[PDB]
Amino acid sequence: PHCSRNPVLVRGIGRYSRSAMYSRKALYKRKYAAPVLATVTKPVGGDKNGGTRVVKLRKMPRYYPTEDVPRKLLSHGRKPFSQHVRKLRASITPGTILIILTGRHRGKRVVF
RNA sequence: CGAGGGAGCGAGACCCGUCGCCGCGCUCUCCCCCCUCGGGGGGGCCGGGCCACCCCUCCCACGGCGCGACCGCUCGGGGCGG
Repeated sequence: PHCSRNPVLVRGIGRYSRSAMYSRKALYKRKYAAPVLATVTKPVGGDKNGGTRVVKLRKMPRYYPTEDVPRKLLSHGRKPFSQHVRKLRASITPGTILIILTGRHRGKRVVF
């Protein structure tokens, strides 16, 4: 698992080229010339009398609602809050004295 | 300031992915170096010739200078008729 072979000048633009990546990644010399009804799917279990029963994993629902909503289109761009990139103001640096305005400690001075 | 649309209503096997695009990151090749919360970063693997970086010669385009040939206007000398 190598790192990125080319740096980034700006967000979304490669540094050298596509061909310089062909040379840098060494795509040359990296050529890889590479030219039911009988069996149950996934049951597990047995039984004592009569043989071994076949269980069903994730059985069909016992109840169906009268109507349901259709699926969405995934929005193509959404990430969870944990995956978000954290921002920070330049003036906020460790050791800086801060003024808290909204909390019950209103107008108080605090070390960051 | 706004988000306004919703390409799964199957039985033994998903109640989901994603199309085109710039690409990139890695691996089915090999390594090395740096910083250590294994990750990140960096150097890469190799020959080639076009655009073209430093010296040369061709064809064309443009402008200027000089030379030669042809068409034109006009200033004279000579002869003819007037």
